[PDB]
Amino acid sequence: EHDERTHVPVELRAAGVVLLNERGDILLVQEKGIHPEKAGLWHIPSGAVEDGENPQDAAVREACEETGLRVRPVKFLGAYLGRFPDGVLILRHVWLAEPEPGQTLAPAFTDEIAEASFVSREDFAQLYAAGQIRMYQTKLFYADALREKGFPALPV
Amino acid sequence: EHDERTHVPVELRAAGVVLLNERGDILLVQEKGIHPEKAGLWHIPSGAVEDGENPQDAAVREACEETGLRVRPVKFLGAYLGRFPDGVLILRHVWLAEPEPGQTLAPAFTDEIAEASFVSREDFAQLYAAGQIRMYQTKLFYADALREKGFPALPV
Ligand SMILES: [Sm+3]
Ligand SMILES: [Sm+3]
Ligand SMILES: [Sm+3]
Ligand SMILES: [Sm+3]
Ligand SMILES: [Sm+3]
Ligand SMILES: [Sm+3]
Repeated sequence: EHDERTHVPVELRAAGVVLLNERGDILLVQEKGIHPEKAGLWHIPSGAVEDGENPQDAAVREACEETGLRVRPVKFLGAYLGRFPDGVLILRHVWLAEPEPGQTLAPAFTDEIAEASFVSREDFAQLYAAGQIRMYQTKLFYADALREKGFPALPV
Repeated sequence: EHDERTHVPVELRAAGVVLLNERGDILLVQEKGIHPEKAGLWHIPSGAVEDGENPQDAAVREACEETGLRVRPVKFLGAYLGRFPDGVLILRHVWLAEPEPGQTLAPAFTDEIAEASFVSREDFAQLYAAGQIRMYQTKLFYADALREKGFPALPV
Protein backbone atom coordinates (compact mmCIF):
# COMPACT_ATOMS: atom_id res chain seq x y z
CA GLU A 1 0.00 0.00 0.00
CA HIS A 2 3.13 2.17 0.03
CA ASP A 3 2.34 2.92 -3.62
CA GLU A 4 1.88 6.58 -4.53
CA ARG A 5 -1.67 7.81 -5.11
CA THR A 6 -3.50 11.13 -5.25
CA HIS A 7 -6.43 12.29 -3.12
CA VAL A 8 -9.89 12.26 -4.68
CA PRO A 9 -11.93 14.83 -2.73
CA VAL A 10 -15.47 13.76 -1.85
CA GLU A 11 -17.68 16.80 -1.29
CA LEU A 12 -20.76 15.12 0.14
CA ARG A 13 -21.48 12.17 2.40
CA ALA A 14 -24.75 10.42 3.21
CA ALA A 15 -25.42 7.79 5.85
CA GLY A 16 -28.26 5.31 6.11
CA VAL A 17 -29.31 1.96 7.50
CA VAL A 18 -30.75 -1.35 6.44
CA LEU A 19 -33.07 -1.94 9.39
CA LEU A 20 -34.77 -5.33 9.66
CA ASN A 21 -37.39 -6.44 12.16
CA GLU A 22 -37.71 -9.89 13.73
CA ARG A 23 -39.33 -11.25 10.56
CA GLY A 24 -36.68 -9.93 8.20
CA ASP A 25 -38.92 -7.17 6.83
CA ILE A 26 -36.99 -4.09 5.70
CA LEU A 27 -37.75 -0.50 6.66
CA LEU A 28 -38.01 1.78 3.62
CA VAL A 29 -38.87 5.44 3.01
CA GLN A 30 -40.98 6.58 0.07
CA GLU A 31 -40.37 9.72 -1.98
CA LYS A 32 -43.28 12.09 -2.58
CA GLY A 33 -44.34 11.35 -6.15
CA ILE A 34 -42.20 11.31 -9.29
CA HIS A 35 -45.92 11.80 -14.45
CA PRO A 36 -48.34 12.75 -11.61
CA GLU A 37 -49.89 9.27 -11.88
CA LYS A 38 -47.02 7.30 -10.34
CA ALA A 39 -46.04 6.74 -6.72
CA GLY A 40 -42.68 7.87 -5.41
CA LEU A 41 -39.77 5.44 -5.35
CA TRP A 42 -38.48 3.75 -2.20
CA HIS A 43 -35.11 4.09 -0.48
CA ILE A 44 -33.45 3.24 2.84
CA PRO A 45 -33.73 5.66 5.78
CA SER A 46 -30.76 7.92 5.16
CA GLY A 47 -29.58 11.51 5.21
CA ALA A 48 -26.70 13.91 4.86
CA VAL A 49 -23.62 13.65 7.07
CA GLU A 50 -22.44 17.02 8.36
CA ASP A 51 -18.90 17.92 7.32
CA GLY A 52 -16.55 16.63 10.00
CA GLU A 53 -19.08 14.53 11.91
CA ASN A 54 -19.09 10.77 12.37
CA PRO A 55 -21.06 9.02 9.57
CA GLN A 56 -22.23 6.26 11.88
CA ASP A 57 -23.80 8.70 14.33
CA ALA A 58 -25.35 10.53 11.38
CA ALA A 59 -26.94 7.28 10.17
CA VAL A 60 -28.69 6.91 13.52
CA ARG A 61 -29.92 10.51 13.58
CA GLU A 62 -31.08 10.65 9.96
CA ALA A 63 -32.91 7.32 10.26
CA CYS A 64 -34.85 8.67 13.23
CA GLU A 65 -35.61 11.92 11.42
CA GLU A 66 -37.28 10.11 8.52
CA THR A 67 -39.01 7.24 10.31
CA GLY A 68 -39.38 8.40 13.90
CA LEU A 69 -37.59 5.23 14.98
CA ARG A 70 -34.56 5.10 17.27
CA VAL A 71 -32.06 2.65 15.77
CA ARG A 72 -28.83 0.97 16.85
CA PRO A 73 -26.12 0.32 14.24
CA VAL A 74 -24.88 -3.26 14.55
CA LYS A 75 -22.43 -3.59 11.67
CA PHE A 76 -21.09 -1.62 8.71
CA LEU A 77 -22.25 -3.08 5.38
CA GLY A 78 -20.59 -0.87 2.80
CA ALA A 79 -20.04 2.47 1.11
CA TYR A 80 -20.32 3.43 -2.53
CA LEU A 81 -19.63 6.44 -4.75
CA GLY A 82 -21.92 8.50 -6.97
CA ARG A 83 -21.31 11.62 -9.08
CA PHE A 84 -23.82 14.38 -9.74
CA PRO A 85 -24.10 15.96 -13.21
CA ASP A 86 -21.91 18.87 -12.10
CA GLY A 87 -19.07 16.62 -10.98
CA VAL A 88 -19.80 16.63 -7.25
CA LEU A 89 -19.03 13.29 -5.58
CA ILE A 90 -21.18 11.80 -2.84
CA LEU A 91 -20.12 8.84 -0.70
CA ARG A 92 -23.06 6.88 0.71
CA HIS A 93 -22.56 4.75 3.83
CA VAL A 94 -24.82 1.87 4.89
CA TRP A 95 -25.08 0.07 8.25
CA LEU A 96 -27.10 -2.94 9.32
CA ALA A 97 -29.28 -1.71 12.18
CA GLU A 98 -31.71 -2.96 14.81
CA PRO A 99 -34.70 -0.95 16.02
CA GLU A 100 -34.95 -0.26 19.74
CA PRO A 101 -37.82 -2.28 21.28
CA GLY A 102 -41.33 -0.97 21.90
CA GLN A 103 -41.55 1.59 19.10
CA THR A 104 -44.31 2.66 16.73
CA LEU A 105 -43.52 3.74 13.17
CA ALA A 106 -44.25 7.46 12.77
CA PRO A 107 -42.82 8.80 9.46
CA ALA A 108 -42.04 12.48 8.96
CA PHE A 109 -44.23 13.69 6.10
CA THR A 110 -42.43 16.39 4.12
CA ASP A 111 -42.17 17.72 0.58
CA GLU A 112 -39.63 14.93 0.08
CA ILE A 113 -41.06 12.06 2.15
CA ALA A 114 -44.50 10.57 1.53
CA GLU A 115 -44.19 7.92 4.25
CA ALA A 116 -42.11 5.02 5.52
CA SER A 117 -42.89 1.41 6.32
CA PHE A 118 -41.74 -2.15 6.75
CA VAL A 119 -41.89 -4.25 3.60
CA SER A 120 -41.62 -8.04 3.53
CA ARG A 121 -38.92 -9.92 1.65
CA GLU A 122 -41.43 -11.18 -0.92
CA ASP A 123 -42.94 -7.73 -1.53
CA PHE A 124 -39.49 -6.12 -1.77
CA ALA A 125 -38.66 -8.58 -4.56
CA GLN A 126 -41.79 -7.40 -6.35
CA LEU A 127 -41.01 -3.72 -5.82
CA TYR A 128 -37.48 -4.28 -7.11
CA ALA A 129 -38.60 -6.12 -10.24
CA ALA A 130 -41.18 -3.38 -10.85
CA GLY A 131 -38.48 -0.71 -10.77
CA GLN A 132 -39.75 0.92 -7.58
CA ILE A 133 -36.48 0.86 -5.61
CA ARG A 134 -34.61 4.12 -6.27
CA MET A 135 -31.11 2.72 -5.81
CA TYR A 136 -30.40 -0.87 -6.77
CA GLN A 137 -27.73 -0.95 -4.05
CA THR A 138 -30.64 -1.27 -1.61
CA LYS A 139 -31.20 -4.84 -2.82
CA LEU A 140 -27.51 -5.63 -2.59
CA PHE A 141 -27.36 -4.51 1.03
CA TYR A 142 -30.74 -6.04 1.96
CA ALA A 143 -29.34 -9.35 0.71
CA ASP A 144 -26.24 -8.85 2.87
CA ALA A 145 -28.43 -8.06 5.88
CA LEU A 146 -30.60 -11.14 5.38
CA ARG A 147 -27.47 -13.31 5.25
CA GLU A 148 -25.95 -11.63 8.33
CA LYS A 149 -29.14 -12.17 10.34
CA GLY A 150 -29.70 -15.74 9.17
CA PHE A 151 -32.88 -15.05 7.19
CA PRO A 152 -33.84 -16.70 3.87
CA ALA A 153 -32.51 -14.95 0.76
CA LEU A 154 -34.79 -12.82 -1.42
CA PRO A 155 -37.27 -14.80 -3.60
CA VAL A 156 -36.09 -16.30 -6.89
CA GLU B 1 -31.37 12.63 -2.66
CA HIS B 2 -33.73 11.79 -5.53
CA ASP B 3 -31.35 13.75 -7.74
CA GLU B 4 -29.83 11.89 -10.69
CA ARG B 5 -26.21 10.79 -10.40
CA THR B 6 -23.88 8.33 -12.10
CA HIS B 7 -21.95 5.45 -10.52
CA VAL B 8 -18.24 5.91 -9.90
CA PRO B 9 -16.75 2.40 -9.81
CA VAL B 10 -14.20 1.79 -7.07
CA GLU B 11 -11.88 -1.08 -8.02
CA LEU B 12 -10.08 -1.59 -4.73
CA ARG B 13 -10.98 -1.40 -1.05
CA ALA B 14 -8.77 -1.46 2.04
CA ALA B 15 -9.81 -1.75 5.67
CA GLY B 16 -7.89 -0.84 8.80
CA VAL B 17 -8.20 0.18 12.41
CA VAL B 18 -7.12 2.86 14.83
CA LEU B 19 -6.43 0.67 17.84
CA LEU B 20 -5.71 2.40 21.16
CA ASN B 21 -4.66 0.82 24.44
CA GLU B 22 -5.72 1.92 27.92
CA ARG B 23 -3.21 4.80 27.84
CA GLY B 24 -4.30 6.14 24.47
CA ASP B 25 -1.20 4.85 22.68
CA ILE B 26 -1.83 4.00 19.02
CA LEU B 27 -0.85 0.76 17.28
CA LEU B 28 1.10 1.39 14.07
CA VAL B 29 2.84 -0.77 11.47
CA GLN B 30 6.17 0.18 9.92
CA GLU B 31 7.11 -0.32 6.26
CA LYS B 32 10.41 -2.03 5.45
CA GLY B 33 12.70 0.82 4.47
CA ILE B 34 12.12 3.53 1.87
CA HIS B 35 17.69 6.20 0.25
CA PRO B 36 18.82 3.05 2.15
CA GLU B 37 19.62 5.26 5.16
CA LYS B 38 16.05 6.02 6.21
CA ALA B 39 13.55 3.97 8.20
CA GLY B 40 10.24 2.93 6.68
CA LEU B 41 7.16 5.08 7.24
CA TRP B 42 4.36 4.19 9.65
CA HIS B 43 0.71 3.38 8.94
CA ILE B 44 -2.31 1.88 10.67
CA PRO B 45 -2.84 -1.91 10.66
CA SER B 46 -4.76 -2.38 7.44
CA GLY B 47 -5.12 -4.57 4.39
CA ALA B 48 -7.06 -5.36 1.24
CA VAL B 49 -10.76 -6.17 1.36
CA GLU B 50 -11.70 -9.11 -0.87
CA ASP B 51 -14.21 -8.27 -3.58
CA GLY B 52 -17.67 -8.88 -2.17
CA GLU B 53 -16.65 -9.35 1.47
CA ASN B 54 -17.58 -7.18 4.44
CA PRO B 55 -14.99 -4.39 4.98
CA GLN B 56 -15.48 -4.45 8.74
CA ASP B 57 -14.64 -8.15 9.00
CA ALA B 58 -11.66 -7.54 6.71
CA ALA B 59 -10.38 -4.81 9.05
CA VAL B 60 -10.32 -7.33 11.90
CA ARG B 61 -8.55 -10.00 9.86
CA GLU B 62 -5.97 -7.72 8.25
CA ALA B 63 -5.13 -6.08 11.59
CA CYS B 64 -4.40 -9.50 13.06
CA GLU B 65 -2.32 -10.51 10.05
CA GLU B 66 0.02 -7.53 10.46
CA THR B 67 0.24 -7.25 14.25
CA GLY B 68 -0.72 -10.69 15.54
CA LEU B 69 -3.38 -9.00 17.67
CA ARG B 70 -7.06 -9.98 17.74
CA VAL B 71 -9.11 -6.77 17.63
CA ARG B 72 -12.76 -5.80 18.07
CA PRO B 73 -14.18 -2.96 15.96
CA VAL B 74 -16.12 -0.56 18.19
CA LYS B 75 -17.13 2.21 15.81
CA PHE B 76 -16.69 3.30 12.19
CA LEU B 77 -14.54 6.45 11.91
CA GLY B 78 -14.49 7.16 8.19
CA ALA B 79 -13.61 6.27 4.62
CA TYR B 80 -11.64 8.19 2.04
CA LEU B 81 -10.73 7.92 -1.64
CA GLY B 82 -7.36 7.71 -3.38
CA ARG B 83 -6.40 7.27 -7.04
CA PHE B 84 -3.36 5.42 -8.34
CA PRO B 85 -1.34 6.82 -11.27
CA ASP B 86 -3.17 4.51 -13.68
CA GLY B 87 -6.60 5.76 -12.64
CA VAL B 88 -7.52 2.92 -10.28
CA LEU B 89 -9.57 4.09 -7.29
CA ILE B 90 -9.11 2.68 -3.79
CA LEU B 91 -11.53 3.32 -0.93
CA ARG B 92 -9.91 3.03 2.50
CA HIS B 93 -12.08 2.29 5.53
CA VAL B 94 -11.09 3.00 9.15
CA TRP B 95 -12.63 1.73 12.41
CA LEU B 96 -11.88 2.56 16.01
CA ALA B 97 -10.92 -0.74 17.62
CA GLU B 98 -10.12 -2.28 20.99
CA PRO B 99 -7.59 -5.08 21.47
CA GLU B 100 -8.80 -8.27 23.13
CA PRO B 101 -7.31 -8.60 26.64
CA GLY B 102 -4.20 -10.60 27.52
CA GLN B 103 -2.33 -10.33 24.22
CA THR B 104 1.33 -9.87 23.31
CA LEU B 105 2.34 -7.87 20.25
CA ALA B 106 3.88 -10.20 17.65
CA PRO B 107 4.28 -8.42 14.26
CA ALA B 108 4.52 -10.36 11.00
CA PHE B 109 7.90 -9.53 9.48
CA THR B 110 7.67 -9.56 5.69
CA ASP B 111 9.19 -7.84 2.67
CA GLU B 112 6.60 -5.12 3.33
CA ILE B 113 6.43 -4.98 7.14
CA ALA B 114 9.46 -4.22 9.33
CA GLU B 115 7.51 -4.36 12.60
CA ALA B 116 4.57 -2.94 14.52
CA SER B 117 4.21 -1.27 17.88
CA PHE B 118 2.31 1.01 20.21
CA VAL B 119 3.36 4.66 20.04
CA SER B 120 2.41 7.28 22.63
CA ARG B 121 0.45 10.41 21.80
CA GLU B 122 3.51 12.61 22.36
CA ASP B 123 5.77 10.46 20.17
CA PHE B 124 3.14 10.24 17.43
CA ALA B 125 3.10 14.05 17.32
CA GLN B 126 6.86 13.94 16.80
CA LEU B 127 6.66 11.27 14.11
CA TYR B 128 3.97 13.26 12.31
CA ALA B 129 5.92 16.51 12.39
CA ALA B 130 9.00 14.63 11.16
CA GLY B 131 7.10 13.33 8.15
CA GLN B 132 7.20 9.69 9.26
CA ILE B 133 3.46 8.95 9.01
CA ARG B 134 2.72 7.63 5.51
CA MET B 135 -0.85 8.91 5.29
CA TYR B 136 -1.78 12.14 7.06
CA GLN B 137 -5.30 10.75 7.49
CA THR B 138 -3.82 8.64 10.29
CA LYS B 139 -3.50 11.77 12.43
CA LEU B 140 -7.03 12.86 11.57
CA PHE B 141 -8.47 9.53 12.69
CA TYR B 142 -6.17 9.22 15.73
CA ALA B 143 -7.52 12.59 16.84
CA ASP B 144 -11.09 11.31 16.36
CA ALA B 145 -10.26 8.18 18.37
CA LEU B 146 -8.73 10.17 21.23
CA ARG B 147 -11.87 12.31 21.41
CA GLU B 148 -14.18 9.28 21.25
CA LYS B 149 -12.31 7.56 24.09
CA GLY B 150 -12.03 10.68 26.25
CA PHE B 151 -8.24 11.02 26.01
CA PRO B 152 -6.32 14.31 25.78
CA ALA B 153 -5.84 15.66 22.24
CA LEU B 154 -2.48 15.36 20.47
CA PRO B 155 0.25 17.77 21.75
CA VAL B 156 0.29 21.37 20.51
SM1 LIG C 1 -30.78 15.68 8.60
SM1 LIG D 1 -15.53 16.46 -7.65
SM1 LIG E 1 -23.03 -8.79 -1.19
SM1 LIG F 1 -4.67 -10.02 3.75
SM1 LIG G 1 -11.16 4.16 -12.19
SM1 LIG H 1 -12.20 14.83 12.73
